[PDB]
Amino acid sequence: SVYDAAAQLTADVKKDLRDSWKVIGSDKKGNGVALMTTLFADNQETIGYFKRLGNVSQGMANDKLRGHSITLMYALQNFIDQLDNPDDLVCVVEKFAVNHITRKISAAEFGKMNGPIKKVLASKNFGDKYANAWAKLVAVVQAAL
Amino acid sequence: SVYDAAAQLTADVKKDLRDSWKVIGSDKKGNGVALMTTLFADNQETIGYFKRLGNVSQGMANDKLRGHSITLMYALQNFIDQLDNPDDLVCVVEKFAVNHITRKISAAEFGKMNGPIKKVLASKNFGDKYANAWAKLVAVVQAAL
Ligand code: HEM
Ligand code: HEM
Repeated sequence: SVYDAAAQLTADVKKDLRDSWKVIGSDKKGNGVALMTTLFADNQETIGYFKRLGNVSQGMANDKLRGHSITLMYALQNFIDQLDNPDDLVCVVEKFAVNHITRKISAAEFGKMNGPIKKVLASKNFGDKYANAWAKLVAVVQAAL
Repeated sequence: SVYDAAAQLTADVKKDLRDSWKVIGSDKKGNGVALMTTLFADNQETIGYFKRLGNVSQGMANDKLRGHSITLMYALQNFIDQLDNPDDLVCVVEKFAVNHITRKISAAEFGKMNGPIKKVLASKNFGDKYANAWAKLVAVVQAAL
Protein backbone atom coordinates (compact mmCIF):
# COMPACT_ATOMS: atom_id res chain seq x y z
CA SER A 1 0.00 0.00 0.00
CA VAL A 2 2.68 2.50 1.03
CA TYR A 3 4.92 0.96 -1.62
CA ASP A 4 2.32 1.66 -4.30
CA ALA A 5 2.09 5.29 -3.25
CA ALA A 6 5.89 5.51 -3.26
CA ALA A 7 5.76 4.40 -6.91
CA GLN A 8 4.25 7.77 -7.81
CA LEU A 9 7.53 9.36 -6.79
CA THR A 10 9.01 9.48 -10.29
CA ALA A 11 12.50 10.72 -11.15
CA ASP A 12 11.13 14.16 -11.99
CA VAL A 13 9.10 14.34 -8.78
CA LYS A 14 12.10 13.43 -6.63
CA LYS A 15 14.17 16.05 -8.46
CA ASP A 16 11.64 18.79 -7.70
CA LEU A 17 11.34 17.65 -4.09
CA ARG A 18 15.11 17.80 -3.57
CA ASP A 19 15.54 21.14 -5.33
CA SER A 20 12.78 22.81 -3.33
CA TRP A 21 13.91 21.24 -0.04
CA LYS A 22 17.39 22.67 -0.59
CA VAL A 23 15.79 26.06 0.03
CA ILE A 24 12.85 25.27 2.32
CA GLY A 25 14.95 23.08 4.59
CA SER A 26 17.67 25.73 4.90
CA ASP A 27 15.60 27.55 7.53
CA LYS A 28 13.83 24.86 9.55
CA LYS A 29 12.72 27.14 12.38
CA GLY A 30 11.39 29.89 10.13
CA ASN A 31 9.65 27.66 7.62
CA GLY A 32 8.57 25.11 10.20
CA VAL A 33 6.73 27.80 12.15
CA ALA A 34 5.34 29.23 8.90
CA LEU A 35 3.79 25.84 8.09
CA MET A 36 2.16 25.44 11.50
CA THR A 37 0.82 28.98 11.78
CA THR A 38 -0.55 28.78 8.24
CA LEU A 39 -2.24 25.47 9.06
CA PHE A 40 -3.90 26.98 12.13
CA ALA A 41 -4.98 30.03 10.15
CA ASP A 42 -6.54 28.16 7.23
CA ASN A 43 -7.95 25.25 9.24
CA GLN A 44 -8.66 26.49 12.77
CA GLU A 45 -10.18 23.15 13.73
CA THR A 46 -6.76 21.47 13.64
CA ILE A 47 -5.82 23.38 16.80
CA GLY A 48 -7.91 20.84 18.70
CA TYR A 49 -5.04 18.36 18.34
CA PHE A 50 -2.46 20.75 19.82
CA LYS A 51 -3.83 21.69 23.24
CA ARG A 52 -0.44 20.79 24.77
CA LEU A 53 1.29 23.58 22.84
CA GLY A 54 -0.73 26.17 24.73
CA ASN A 55 -1.26 29.63 23.26
CA VAL A 56 -0.48 28.96 19.61
CA SER A 57 -1.41 32.55 18.74
CA GLN A 58 2.04 33.52 20.06
CA GLY A 59 3.67 31.89 17.04
CA MET A 60 7.49 31.77 16.99
CA ALA A 61 7.61 33.20 20.53
CA ASN A 62 5.77 30.15 21.90
CA ASP A 63 8.57 27.79 22.99
CA LYS A 64 6.48 24.61 22.71
CA LEU A 65 5.16 25.54 19.26
CA ARG A 66 8.67 26.47 18.15
CA GLY A 67 10.03 23.17 19.44
CA HIS A 68 7.33 21.24 17.58
CA SER A 69 7.82 23.25 14.37
CA ILE A 70 11.58 22.68 14.17
CA THR A 71 11.14 18.98 14.94
CA LEU A 72 8.50 18.56 12.25
CA MET A 73 11.06 19.69 9.65
CA TYR A 74 13.45 16.86 10.56
CA ALA A 75 10.79 14.31 9.61
CA LEU A 76 10.63 15.83 6.14
CA GLN A 77 14.44 15.91 6.08
CA ASN A 78 14.35 12.18 6.84
CA PHE A 79 11.85 11.50 4.03
CA ILE A 80 13.83 13.57 1.52
CA ASP A 81 17.05 11.76 2.40
CA GLN A 82 15.48 8.34 1.73
CA LEU A 83 13.97 9.12 -1.69
CA ASP A 84 16.40 6.95 -3.64
CA ASN A 85 15.70 3.79 -1.67
CA PRO A 86 11.99 2.83 -1.64
CA ASP A 87 12.64 0.20 1.02
CA ASP A 88 14.08 2.74 3.44
CA LEU A 89 11.52 5.40 2.53
CA VAL A 90 8.70 3.00 3.30
CA CYS A 91 10.01 1.81 6.68
CA VAL A 92 10.63 5.41 7.74
CA VAL A 93 7.12 6.48 6.67
CA GLU A 94 5.46 3.59 8.54
CA LYS A 95 7.54 4.41 11.64
CA PHE A 96 6.40 8.04 11.37
CA ALA A 97 2.72 7.10 11.05
CA VAL A 98 2.61 5.08 14.28
CA ASN A 99 2.17 8.05 16.64
CA HIS A 100 -0.15 9.85 14.26
CA ILE A 101 -2.38 6.77 14.00
CA THR A 102 -2.47 6.67 17.81
CA ARG A 103 -3.62 10.30 17.75
CA LYS A 104 -6.44 9.28 15.44
CA ILE A 105 -5.27 11.54 12.64
CA SER A 106 -6.90 10.34 9.42
CA ALA A 107 -5.40 10.60 5.94
CA ALA A 108 -7.94 13.31 5.16
CA GLU A 109 -6.96 15.32 8.24
CA PHE A 110 -3.27 14.91 7.40
CA GLY A 111 -3.98 16.10 3.88
CA LYS A 112 -4.83 19.52 5.29
CA MET A 113 -1.06 20.13 5.36
CA ASN A 114 -1.05 20.43 1.55
CA GLY A 115 -2.34 23.99 1.58
CA PRO A 116 0.26 25.32 4.03
CA ILE A 117 3.01 23.56 2.07
CA LYS A 118 1.83 25.09 -1.21
CA LYS A 119 1.72 28.54 0.39
CA VAL A 120 5.18 28.22 1.95
CA LEU A 121 6.66 27.01 -1.35
CA ALA A 122 5.06 30.01 -3.08
CA SER A 123 6.61 32.44 -0.59
CA LYS A 124 9.99 31.17 -1.80
CA ASN A 125 8.78 31.30 -5.41
CA PHE A 126 8.25 27.59 -6.07
CA GLY A 127 5.14 27.25 -8.25
CA ASP A 128 2.40 24.66 -8.72
CA LYS A 129 4.84 22.20 -10.26
CA TYR A 130 6.56 21.98 -6.87
CA ALA A 131 3.33 21.96 -4.86
CA ASN A 132 2.20 18.92 -6.87
CA ALA A 133 5.45 17.10 -6.17
CA TRP A 134 5.01 17.65 -2.44
CA ALA A 135 1.38 16.56 -2.63
CA LYS A 136 2.68 13.21 -3.90
CA LEU A 137 5.07 12.87 -0.95
CA VAL A 138 2.27 13.68 1.48
CA ALA A 139 0.22 11.01 -0.32
CA VAL A 140 2.79 8.36 0.61
CA VAL A 141 2.23 9.18 4.28
CA GLN A 142 -1.53 9.28 3.75
CA ALA A 143 -1.30 5.71 2.47
CA ALA A 144 0.10 4.68 5.85
CA LEU A 145 -2.65 6.29 7.93
CA SER B 1 16.99 21.60 35.39
CA VAL B 2 17.19 21.38 31.61
CA TYR B 3 18.24 25.04 31.41
CA ASP B 4 21.17 24.46 33.78
CA ALA B 5 22.16 21.29 31.90
CA ALA B 6 22.16 23.12 28.56
CA ALA B 7 24.71 25.57 29.99
CA GLN B 8 27.13 22.68 30.51
CA LEU B 9 27.57 22.55 26.75
CA THR B 10 30.74 24.64 26.68
CA ALA B 11 32.57 25.79 23.54
CA ASP B 12 34.88 22.78 23.22
CA VAL B 13 32.11 20.33 24.07
CA LYS B 14 30.04 21.75 21.21
CA LYS B 15 33.04 21.59 18.88
CA ASP B 16 33.76 17.94 19.76
CA LEU B 17 30.09 17.09 19.24
CA ARG B 18 30.16 18.62 15.76
CA ASP B 19 33.44 17.03 14.72
CA SER B 20 32.34 13.55 15.76
CA TRP B 21 28.82 13.93 14.34
CA LYS B 22 30.31 14.89 10.97
CA VAL B 23 31.50 11.27 10.77
CA ILE B 24 28.84 9.38 12.75
CA GLY B 25 25.96 11.21 11.09
CA SER B 26 27.36 10.35 7.65
CA ASP B 27 25.79 6.90 7.84
CA LYS B 28 22.55 7.25 9.77
CA LYS B 29 21.21 3.83 8.80
CA GLY B 30 24.43 1.97 9.57
CA ASN B 31 25.32 3.73 12.82
CA GLY B 32 21.71 4.02 13.95
CA VAL B 33 21.21 0.27 13.71
CA ALA B 34 24.59 -0.35 15.34
CA LEU B 35 23.51 1.91 18.21
CA MET B 36 20.25 -0.03 18.78
CA THR B 37 21.79 -3.49 18.44
CA THR B 38 24.50 -2.57 20.94
CA LEU B 39 21.87 -1.31 23.39
CA PHE B 40 19.87 -4.53 23.15
CA ALA B 41 23.04 -6.59 23.51
CA ASP B 42 24.49 -4.74 26.51
CA ASN B 43 21.15 -4.06 28.22
CA GLN B 44 18.71 -6.84 27.32
CA GLU B 45 16.32 -5.46 29.94
CA THR B 46 15.49 -2.56 27.61
CA ILE B 47 14.10 -4.84 24.89
CA GLY B 48 10.75 -4.88 26.70
CA TYR B 49 10.09 -1.25 25.76
CA PHE B 50 10.40 -2.19 22.06
CA LYS B 51 7.81 -4.98 21.76
CA ARG B 52 6.28 -3.33 18.67
CA LEU B 53 9.55 -3.75 16.75
CA GLY B 54 9.28 -7.53 16.82
CA ASN B 55 12.36 -9.75 16.58
CA VAL B 56 15.08 -7.21 17.29
CA SER B 57 17.85 -9.78 16.73
CA GLN B 58 17.26 -9.61 12.97
CA GLY B 59 19.03 -6.25 12.95
CA MET B 60 19.03 -4.54 9.54
CA ALA B 61 16.60 -7.09 8.07
CA ASN B 62 13.89 -6.03 10.53
CA ASP B 63 12.05 -3.24 8.71
CA LYS B 64 10.57 -1.72 11.88
CA LEU B 65 13.93 -1.70 13.65
CA ARG B 66 15.57 -0.13 10.59
CA GLY B 67 12.83 2.50 10.43
CA HIS B 68 13.24 3.32 14.11
CA SER B 69 17.04 3.39 13.96
CA ILE B 70 17.18 5.75 10.99
CA THR B 71 14.63 8.04 12.64
CA LEU B 72 16.54 8.08 15.95
CA MET B 73 19.51 9.60 14.11
CA TYR B 74 17.46 12.59 12.94
CA ALA B 75 16.71 13.49 16.56
CA LEU B 76 20.46 13.66 17.18
CA GLN B 77 20.85 15.68 13.97
CA ASN B 78 18.24 18.05 15.37
CA PHE B 79 20.11 18.48 18.67
CA ILE B 80 23.42 19.10 16.90
CA ASP B 81 21.84 21.73 14.65
CA GLN B 82 20.48 23.65 17.66
CA LEU B 83 23.80 23.89 19.50
CA ASP B 84 24.21 27.55 18.46
CA ASN B 85 21.02 28.66 20.22
CA PRO B 86 20.43 27.38 23.80
CA ASP B 87 16.80 28.53 23.70
CA ASP B 88 16.13 26.42 20.63
CA LEU B 89 18.07 23.43 21.96
CA VAL B 90 15.95 23.49 25.12
CA CYS B 91 12.55 23.68 23.39
CA VAL B 92 13.63 20.90 21.02
CA VAL B 93 14.79 18.72 23.92
CA GLU B 94 11.56 19.19 25.91
CA LYS B 95 9.54 18.41 22.78
CA PHE B 96 11.55 15.21 22.31
CA ALA B 97 11.03 14.22 25.95
CA VAL B 98 7.22 14.26 25.81
CA ASN B 99 6.83 10.82 24.21
CA HIS B 100 9.63 9.27 26.27
CA ILE B 101 7.97 10.55 29.44
CA THR B 102 4.69 9.00 28.29
CA ARG B 103 6.50 5.66 27.91
CA LYS B 104 7.88 6.12 31.41
CA ILE B 105 11.51 6.19 30.28
CA SER B 106 13.46 7.55 33.25
CA ALA B 107 16.70 9.52 33.18
CA ALA B 108 18.54 6.43 34.42
CA GLU B 109 17.02 4.33 31.64
CA PHE B 110 17.83 6.89 28.97
CA GLY B 111 21.43 7.08 30.16
CA LYS B 112 22.00 3.48 29.10
CA MET B 113 22.47 4.87 25.61
CA ASN B 114 25.82 6.29 26.72
CA GLY B 115 27.38 2.84 26.52
CA PRO B 116 26.31 2.24 22.88
CA ILE B 117 27.33 5.75 21.81
CA LYS B 118 30.79 5.33 23.31
CA LYS B 119 31.26 2.04 21.48
CA VAL B 120 30.12 3.38 18.09
CA LEU B 121 32.35 6.41 18.57
CA ALA B 122 35.28 4.13 19.37
CA SER B 123 34.66 2.06 16.23
CA LYS B 124 35.30 5.26 14.27
CA ASN B 125 38.44 6.27 16.17
CA PHE B 126 36.80 8.74 18.56
CA GLY B 127 37.93 8.14 22.15
CA ASP B 128 36.86 9.10 25.68
CA LYS B 129 37.10 12.83 25.00
CA TYR B 130 34.22 12.47 22.55
CA ALA B 131 32.19 9.94 24.53
CA ASN B 132 32.25 12.42 27.42
CA ALA B 133 31.10 15.25 25.18
CA TRP B 134 28.16 13.12 24.06
CA ALA B 135 27.33 12.15 27.64
CA LYS B 136 26.98 15.89 28.34
CA LEU B 137 24.41 16.17 25.55
CA VAL B 138 22.57 13.09 26.76
CA ALA B 139 22.50 14.69 30.21
CA VAL B 140 20.50 17.60 28.81
CA VAL B 141 17.79 15.15 27.80
CA GLN B 142 18.03 13.32 31.12
CA ALA B 143 17.31 16.61 32.87
CA ALA B 144 14.02 16.84 30.97
CA LEU B 145 12.83 13.33 31.87
C1 HEM C 1 4.00 17.38 6.71
C2 HEM C 1 3.19 17.06 7.87
C3 HEM C 1 3.58 16.68 9.17
C4 HEM C 1 4.82 16.39 9.66
C5 HEM C 1 6.14 16.28 8.88
C6 HEM C 1 4.64 16.11 11.10
C7 HEM C 1 5.69 15.81 11.95
C8 HEM C 1 5.55 15.43 13.27
C9 HEM C 1 6.66 15.06 14.12
C10 HEM C 1 8.10 14.76 13.70
C11 HEM C 1 6.17 14.95 15.39
C12 HEM C 1 6.97 14.55 16.63
C13 HEM C 1 7.01 13.04 16.81
C14 HEM C 1 5.66 12.44 17.16
O1 HEM C 1 5.21 12.60 18.31
O2 HEM C 1 5.03 11.82 16.27
C15 HEM C 1 4.74 15.21 15.29
C16 HEM C 1 3.91 15.37 16.39
C17 HEM C 1 2.54 15.65 16.29
N1 HEM C 1 1.83 15.72 15.11
FE1 HEM C 1 2.50 15.53 13.22
N2 HEM C 1 3.30 16.13 11.47
C18 HEM C 1 2.65 16.54 10.31
C19 HEM C 1 1.29 16.85 10.24
C20 HEM C 1 0.40 16.72 11.30
C21 HEM C 1 -1.00 17.09 11.21
C22 HEM C 1 -1.73 17.50 9.93
C23 HEM C 1 -1.52 16.95 12.47
C24 HEM C 1 -2.81 17.24 12.96
C25 HEM C 1 -3.92 17.80 12.25
C26 HEM C 1 -0.42 16.43 13.29
C27 HEM C 1 -0.51 16.30 14.68
C28 HEM C 1 0.54 15.98 15.52
C29 HEM C 1 0.44 16.08 16.97
C30 HEM C 1 -0.80 16.43 17.79
C31 HEM C 1 1.68 15.90 17.45
C32 HEM C 1 2.10 16.09 18.90
C33 HEM C 1 2.36 17.55 19.22
C34 HEM C 1 2.85 17.78 20.64
O3 HEM C 1 2.06 17.61 21.58
O4 HEM C 1 4.05 18.11 20.81
N3 HEM C 1 0.75 16.25 12.56
N4 HEM C 1 4.35 15.42 13.97
C1 HEM D 1 20.20 8.68 21.88
C2 HEM D 1 18.96 8.43 22.56
C3 HEM D 1 17.71 8.29 21.96
C4 HEM D 1 17.21 8.97 20.88
C5 HEM D 1 17.89 10.08 20.07
C6 HEM D 1 15.84 8.48 20.69
C7 HEM D 1 15.05 8.86 19.61
C8 HEM D 1 13.74 8.45 19.44
C9 HEM D 1 12.90 8.93 18.35
C10 HEM D 1 13.21 10.04 17.35
C11 HEM D 1 11.74 8.27 18.44
C12 HEM D 1 10.55 8.56 17.53
C13 HEM D 1 9.63 9.64 18.09
C14 HEM D 1 8.87 9.18 19.32
O1 HEM D 1 8.00 8.29 19.18
O2 HEM D 1 9.15 9.70 20.42
C15 HEM D 1 11.86 7.35 19.57
C16 HEM D 1 10.94 6.34 19.87
C17 HEM D 1 11.10 5.47 20.94
N1 HEM D 1 12.10 5.57 21.92
FE1 HEM D 1 13.63 6.84 22.04
N2 HEM D 1 15.46 7.59 21.68
C18 HEM D 1 16.63 7.41 22.43
C19 HEM D 1 16.76 6.51 23.48
C20 HEM D 1 15.73 5.73 23.98
C21 HEM D 1 15.89 4.77 25.07
C22 HEM D 1 17.16 4.57 25.89
C23 HEM D 1 14.70 4.11 25.19
C24 HEM D 1 14.33 3.07 26.07
C25 HEM D 1 15.11 2.43 27.10
C26 HEM D 1 13.81 4.69 24.19
C27 HEM D 1 12.56 4.16 23.88
C28 HEM D 1 11.79 4.53 22.80
C29 HEM D 1 10.61 3.79 22.37
C30 HEM D 1 9.97 2.56 23.03
C31 HEM D 1 10.21 4.35 21.21
C32 HEM D 1 9.08 3.81 20.34
C33 HEM D 1 9.59 2.74 19.37
C34 HEM D 1 8.51 2.25 18.42
O3 HEM D 1 7.54 1.63 18.88
O4 HEM D 1 8.63 2.50 17.20
N3 HEM D 1 14.43 5.71 23.47
N4 HEM D 1 13.06 7.55 20.25
